[PDB]
Amino acid sequence: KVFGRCELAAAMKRHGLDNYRGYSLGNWVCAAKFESNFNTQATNRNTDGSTDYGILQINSRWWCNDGRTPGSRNLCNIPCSALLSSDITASVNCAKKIVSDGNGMNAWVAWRNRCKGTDVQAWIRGCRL
Ligand code: NA
Repeated sequence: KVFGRCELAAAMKRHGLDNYRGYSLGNWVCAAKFESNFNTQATNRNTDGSTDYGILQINSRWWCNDGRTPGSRNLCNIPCSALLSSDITASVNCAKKIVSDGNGMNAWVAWRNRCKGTDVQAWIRGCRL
């Protein structure tokens, strides 16, 4: 599924991401835009042979099982394919564990490089939330 900007902002808000670990909703929408262009089916291979899955490009190195990332963990206890669903529940629940891990949203290099410090409120501008 390719979410609309406000559609994804509403779904993240309903799933309790708004101000989760102190990150305002625009931070999450901005991260999703640059990680996946709001496409749940986005996948990208990392240099290390891990893969990133879904709207928030969650990595098989630590967070999900894809059966092809040697010596990896599955800390969200899900198959990585669950992260490609039209229903963002699994992505959001796993994102909450990642952002609680100690480095906040710096875990998402595209958030650090492209969202951090920017006017992230612009990402929820005009949305009926
Ligand atoms: Na894994």
